[PDB]
Amino acid sequence: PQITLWKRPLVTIKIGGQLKEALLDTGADDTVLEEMNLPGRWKPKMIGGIGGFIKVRQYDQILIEICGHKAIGTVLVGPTPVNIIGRNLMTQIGCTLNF
Amino acid sequence: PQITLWKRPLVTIKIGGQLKEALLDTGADDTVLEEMNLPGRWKPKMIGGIGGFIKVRQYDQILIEICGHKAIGTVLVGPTPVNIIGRNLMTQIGCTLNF
Ligand SMILES: CC(C)CN(C[C@@H](O)[C@H](Cc1ccccc1)NC(=O)O[C@H]1CO[C@H]2OCC[C@H]21)S(=O)(=O)c1ccc(N)cc1
Repeated sequence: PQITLWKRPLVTIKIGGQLKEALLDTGADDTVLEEMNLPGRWKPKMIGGIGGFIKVRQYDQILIEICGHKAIGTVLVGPTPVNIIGRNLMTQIGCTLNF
Repeated sequence: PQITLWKRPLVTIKIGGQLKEALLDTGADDTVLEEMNLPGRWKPKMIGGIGGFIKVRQYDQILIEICGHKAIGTVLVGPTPVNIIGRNLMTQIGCTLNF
């Protein structure tokens, strides 16, 4: 599909057996989701943006389905105010910017 | 152009007569540029990102060229970690997400 940017590009995702709404975010290197209880190993990470940094948990090789498109890769989890799909997974579903 | 997302979608912009590099950021409602001198009247504003809130100078109706495409809109100036082009200007240049 084609998503215009009049409004926030929020799409439905499926991860860890849950459906959520998340932002298709070309400005995010890596996906970061709001706090959730994922199983498995993780590593601490710090990610920075406007206002400074937050601490997150980095999970590797996590399956996410994004508007019916499957993807598997790094998913960070932490106190983000919004679920963010980053470039690391957007490349896997075929997402480009066009103008 | 069609821009893939295996690298950061950085583009050359022109604002106030000066060339800069900026990030096309579909997760940003607004355009936020690093500290710079800009002609025009401005108002003090606050904007929030992943790490908290920052003070910015809001310049209205600013001419800005993005990768050869002209826009006229709001530009926020402050201590952002990177020059980001938000949806307020990406809509003006006809930018969409496609997969
Ligand atoms: C500033 C960018 C280079 C990086 N950010 C992605 C960006 O899209 C965030 C994503 C975002 C979106 C909402 C809330 C927090 C973060 N947007 C943002 O800060 O936009 C602000 C300017 O316009 C306003 O609209 C939204 C917030 C304001 S980030 O959220 O900090 C980020 C950084 C690293 C990763 N791996 C993932 C996300």
